Parts: sequence; C-alpha cells; structure tokens
Amino acid sequence: MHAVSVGKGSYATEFPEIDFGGINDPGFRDQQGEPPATIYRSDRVTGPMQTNSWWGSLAVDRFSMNQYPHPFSVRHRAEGLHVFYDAPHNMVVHENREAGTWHIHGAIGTDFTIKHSGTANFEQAVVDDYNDWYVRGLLENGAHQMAITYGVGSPYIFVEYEDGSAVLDFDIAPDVWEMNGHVIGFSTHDHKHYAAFAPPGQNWSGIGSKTLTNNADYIAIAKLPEKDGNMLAKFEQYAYSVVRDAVADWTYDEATGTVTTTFEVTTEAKVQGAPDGTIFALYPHQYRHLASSSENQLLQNYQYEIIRGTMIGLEGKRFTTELTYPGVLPSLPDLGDYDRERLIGYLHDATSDYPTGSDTYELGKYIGKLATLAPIADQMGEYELAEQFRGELKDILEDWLQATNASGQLKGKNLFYYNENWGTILGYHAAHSSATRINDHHFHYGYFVKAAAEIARADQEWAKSENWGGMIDLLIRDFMADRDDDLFPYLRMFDPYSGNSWADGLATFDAGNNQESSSEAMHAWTNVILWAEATGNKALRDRAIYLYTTEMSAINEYFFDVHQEIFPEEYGPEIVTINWGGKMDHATWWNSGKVEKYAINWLPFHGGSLYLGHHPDYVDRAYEELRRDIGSTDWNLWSNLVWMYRAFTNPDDALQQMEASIDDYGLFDPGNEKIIERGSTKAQTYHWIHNLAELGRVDPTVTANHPIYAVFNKNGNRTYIVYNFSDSPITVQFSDGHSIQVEPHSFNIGNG
Ligand SMILES: OC[C@H]1O[C@@H](O[C@@H]2[C@@H](O)[C@H](O[C@@H]3[C@@H](O)[C@@H](O)O[C@H](CO)[C@H]3O)O[C@H](CO)[C@H]2O)[C@H](O)[C@@H](O)[C@@H]1O
Ligand SMILES: OC[C@H]1O[C@@H](O[C@@H]2[C@@H](O)[C@@H](O)O[C@H](CO)[C@H]2O)[C@H](O)[C@@H](O)[C@@H]1O
Repeated sequence: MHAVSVGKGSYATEFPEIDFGGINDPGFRDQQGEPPATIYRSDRVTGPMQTNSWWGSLAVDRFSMNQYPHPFSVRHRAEGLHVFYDAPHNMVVHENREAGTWHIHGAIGTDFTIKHSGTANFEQAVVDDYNDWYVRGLLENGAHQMAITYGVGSPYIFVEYEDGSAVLDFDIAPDVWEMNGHVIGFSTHDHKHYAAFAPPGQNWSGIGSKTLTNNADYIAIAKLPEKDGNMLAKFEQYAYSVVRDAVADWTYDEATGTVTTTFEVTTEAKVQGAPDGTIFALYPHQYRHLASSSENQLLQNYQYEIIRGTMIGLEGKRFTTELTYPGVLPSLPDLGDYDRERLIGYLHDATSDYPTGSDTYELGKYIGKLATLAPIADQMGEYELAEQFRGELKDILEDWLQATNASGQLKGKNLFYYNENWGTILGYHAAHSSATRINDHHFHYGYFVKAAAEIARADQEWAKSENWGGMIDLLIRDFMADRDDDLFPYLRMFDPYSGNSWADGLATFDAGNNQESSSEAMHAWTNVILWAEATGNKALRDRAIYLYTTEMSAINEYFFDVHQEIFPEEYGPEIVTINWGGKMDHATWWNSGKVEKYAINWLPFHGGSLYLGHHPDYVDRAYEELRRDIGSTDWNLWSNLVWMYRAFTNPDDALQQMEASIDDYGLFDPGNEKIIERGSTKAQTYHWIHNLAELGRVDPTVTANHPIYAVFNKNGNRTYIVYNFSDSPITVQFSDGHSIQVEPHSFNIGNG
C-alpha cells in the first residue's frame, strides 16, 4: 500500500502529498522533497547507498567535486583525476574582520592529472566499490576505463586501466630525481614530492617533459613525506598491494570502559609476493591513542601536514587505538543548593514553551526541552508536572511515528517516509536539507530518541517493539545501522577513520564534507546509549558507546585542539566551529554573533555533556577568549549556555552571572534568545549550574564497570553518581576502589 506497519506505528513507502500549512516561502516549500534521483554508482554497487561520507560528491556529481583523501586532495574530471597536495605556500588563514569569521584553507589546484592513454574525455565517474573508509571511483568510456582506489589516511592512489595505459600530465615539467626504470621519484616545480610505481619491467618515459608515460595497465602514486630514497624504497614495498577491503572493528570492555578499535586492510597483489599490508597515514586522534602493540609499526619521520595537523605513517596490515568511554547519565541528579521553590517555579514557567517551527529540528529542540525537564520535575516532587511533560512527549511521538490517518490514508505532515532510491528515512516537515540532501539525521533524530529514552525510563510498556519502540529503533537504524542492514547503509553518519560524523548527505562542496554541531552528534550517541539501556539492547548500546567515545576523541583534536598542536598560531579563536575535509571555519551556517560560533559546539546541555569538561585548561582558555572578544560578560546571545559552560571550571562566576540576569527572562519568548537559548530553559540552567557548584570538576581519571555513571571531584572530595535502568540491583565498581549499590530503576550517589 502506501505504508508499512511497525508495531503500533508506521512509515510511508510512497512520497506523501505535503500539507504546507499555507506557506509561500520558496525555501521552506523546497525543503519538502527528496534527495536526487540519479546516483553515480556502477552496477556492482547495490542496495542502500552510503551517504554522509568524505567521498560523497563522486556519487552525486557526474564527476566529483574536490575531495580530501588526506594527505591528498583529488577531483574527478572528464580528462582524468587531478591530484594535489596543499603545501605551506598553498595554505592561508582568511578573516572577515567585521563579521568575526576566520577560515583556514588551501587551494583547489592540480599538481598533476592521472590520465588514460586512449581517452581524452570520459563521460562520467562512478562509485564502483567502497568499504569503511576507502573508495573505488571508476571513470568510464565504453571499453576504456580507469579505476582509482584512494582513501582518507592513504598516501597511495592505486590506478587500474582497461584498454589503455598510464599517463601523468603536468602543466609544468616535473623534476624526476630518481629514475629506477619502473619506479620514479619526482617533484613538482614548486617542490612537492611524489613517486610513481609501475610493475617491474614496465619503464617510465617522457622524463624531462610535461607528460610521464608508462605502458603498464597498473600504477600507484604515492605522496612522499620527504625527497628521500629510503622512503621511496619503503613506499615501493607496498605499492603493488591494492586495498580491496578496509574494516574498522571495535570492542567495548564492560569492566574497564576501554573502547578498542582495530583498523585492518586486505590487499590484492599486483606483482608476485606483494605483502598483505599498506602504509597508513594516521590522524592525531589515532596516533595519540595508539595501542602499545601498534607503536612498533609507527614511522615517526613519515609526516604529512594537512588541515588537521600532522599525519604520521604506520606500516602493516592493521593498527589499533584504545579510548576510554567516560560514562553518561540520563540527567544530573538532585544535588545542587538551589532554592527549591524557585526551581519549581521555573518548571511551571516551562509549560508555556512551544515549538518554534513544524520541522523535525525545531520539534526536536522542543521535545528535548520537555525530556530534560521531566526528571528535574521528579526530583523536585512535582509528580503531576513530570507526568504532564512525559504525557506530551508520548502524544508528540505517537503522532510522528504514525504515517497514516484514522482511515489509512497518508498524512501530509508529522510523519516519516522511506526513500527507497537511496535507502533512508526522511521526516516531514523537513529543514536544513534533511530530506533534500539527507543532512543532519543524527542531529534531528537524536532529539526524538532523547524523548523516547525518557519515556522508556518511566514506561517500559510504551517502549516495547510491538508498541512504539519498533519505530524508534527504525529511526536509529537510519543514522547508525549495523552491518548488512536491509534498509540502510552501515553507520550512515560516521566516518570511522576520520573519527567524526559528517553532516552533509551529498558532500557536494569543494571543501569536502562538513560538520558544525559536534555537540548535537554527541547528543545523538548519548541518547541511543540511554535508550538501548532502557530497552535492554546491549549490541545497540555498545555501538553507541563506540560512536560516543571515538567522536569525543576527534572533537578534542579538531574542534577544540586541547593539546594546542593543530590550529596555526595566527588563528585567533580558541575553537573551530565547522570542520570540513579540506578546511576549518570559525563561522556558522546562519547569520550569528560571537557566542554562537563557540556555543553551537556545546549545546544542548544534557546528561552526556560532561565530556566538555575533561580538559579544564581548555575550558578556561576558550571562555577567556570569548570573554575578551565580547569585552565583558554581556553575552550577545545564549547567555545561559555560556553560564553553564563556565560552570565546568568556575561555578562561582557562573552563579554570579546567572543571578544577575536569569530573572530578566519571564515566560517563553521565541523571538529573544539573549538570556535563554530557545532549546533550553531557566529550570535546566538553574539546576545545571547549582549541581556543578556542589559537585566540582568532572573527573575523567575514574572509570566504572557500568556504562551509566559519572564521577566528580571537588578539592579531593569525589562524588559518584550511577543510574540503574535494570529491574535487578547492581554493585558498581570504580577504578579508584570505591563501590556502590544501586537499586532497580533508580539513581544512587556516593562520596569518598
Ligand atoms: O536565533 C534566531 C536564528 O536561529 C537560527 O536557528 C539556529 C539553527 O540555524 C542552527 O541550525 C544548526 C545547523 O546549522 C546545524 O549545525 O545542524 C543543526 C540543524 O540540522 C543545527 O545545529 O541551530 C541553532 C541551535 O539550535 C539555531 O539557533 C535560525 O537558523 C535563524 O534563521 C534565526 O534567525
Ligand atoms: O552541509 C550540511 C549543512 O547544510 C546546511 O544548509 C546549507 C545551506 O545553508 C546552503 O549553504 O546550501 C547548502 C547546500 O547547498 C546546505 O547544505 C544546513 O543548514 C546544516 O544544518 C547542515 O549541517
């Protein structure tokens, strides 16, 4: 028919006739559509299509747009594949001073072009295969084909020809500084070092000219870290080992909190005896966390400078990283020294709030706000109020998770639809190109999961598969599915090697893909942990823990640069707002002021936000730079978010600021976000800051054998917080020796 039943809910299988609610705005109306009809993929690539990847423009554009398989940038064109490396003289830091924006980026250049000897112009470039982080692009022209295999973290580009041979074309003649017949080392006229490898017996010609040629039907290109014969020889050892498979496998240790990820390639040999291995180029978030047994394969002097700092080479079939999952909570407990009747008052005030739009995002922000208040209402003994908040969440979700009306016809808004062409669940009304570009599904659907996790915490019946849980589990599968999911691609949002989520479904930019709100990604992963725990789904929980923890490790390098090794000295801000494959911006997608270019990577605040306080020196440095640029603590917007962030290191200051201004906000005022950001409340703000004043600093040096906890430390006095979703009492062991018993369906708090 028109819809598929999933428990008590349903999703549409036919595109609905949208009810626009009388809005003429061309923007809003254009959001209510589908992603592109044409997918540039070969007949070998079948089933739900992978999206939100560093390589996506190859699947969407007839050729490709500019891509960043670090350390390279590349792009597909009719004439062949252009290859480029951003050297220091290509890199700039640009500024719009009056806008207060900053931009770190390079050039869209060409060092050379990989061509096919028999074809001046290919008709298109398609995705021919892909794995966890490499892609195979296929340039095609009847019998003539050129298949290029490349990847983030790969300093090789492997090229396979059909009915033709290899040509490397240069605008200016390169210096060929090592000619070993079938292997050459060369430099561009502007001193960038590369190597090309053909099979033994197939020699290079055109030395001294603008065009190097080889009769072989296979070559590899390598970016060399230095002009150096020893490196050239090392690269030669693995140049005939073409990557066919690449897998990021992970485990979560329930006793230690350790997330262990093993990155493994499988290669096919192009010459006899070629080893099963490659040379990886590791990003900072990987080599900073390399397992002991992987340190021996690291090539310390094989470095590449890229937008994300220094990459370091590592040789072999596999390497392993080890991270520490720090725990999450469903909310903060009742431990602050707030005026309780004042907080109760703020909870009543919040009934006045309403969604500021009909789309999945604004509705998400609203339900996140309700889900945040319910546990605070419980803690304050306002059980009527808490039930009213959870009642409204049910009502909103039972509507949105049902595609059909009473008579079985499709609704025209507040529903989900399965786009079969790509293989994705789309929500209408849509915004931020969630439907048209398959953008931001974790950001949006994360709030729906937040709502469902809070309901599930209190009402297991509602959350059962046959009830409303099935539809919730479907939205989750859309943005973070496991392997071999019939409807969706694996881990849609996440790039396991780059270590972060990519927000754009199509990636059709010359800076590659991008991510703005890393905090909204972490919010999605947090809420899936909570939901999985509330509904008894260990596999789902552990996958969300792996995502949470890996994303954390990348936020600390590329958004915050906590170790001060990534951002160039002349970049003024203490944060990057938007990370792209090939660039970094201090800027927002909408017209914003100063605070927002920081705080969009803090919000929303919730029980998984404590990762933001792991590096107190960074938190002080970032706040101070924002304060200096503002010129005071008169925040241009979102004051409450700045107060809550400041509370991670100076809760006295946070409190003083809050007391001075919080009660200049009355009831919900959608048009004024100066004091309270519209996805937040006074109650949340007051509860958060007072709790942190009592608890002290987040303490990441203590782990536990349970996933739902937090440890705080206030001048040597630790507080231990645990929540038990199970109907069995548990004992939780902390790594410092502390122990606590927690009853079914509740918090417990200990001190030491
Ligand atoms: O305050 C009025 C002002 O608010 C703006 O709303 C912004 C959102 O635009 C912003 O969207 C983010 C996206 O850029 C993105 O990173 O992914 C999600 C959405 O999919 C968001 O993080 O989010 C912030 C915080 O929620 C909002 O304040 C309006 O865009 C703007 O027109 C309006 O004038
Ligand atoms: O790229 C993902 C990002 O897209 C933003 O919208 C932009 C839009 O503002 C404009 O520039 O057009 C492009 C497509 O050409 C859109 O991608 C979304 O606002 C943002 O939420 C999303 O993460």
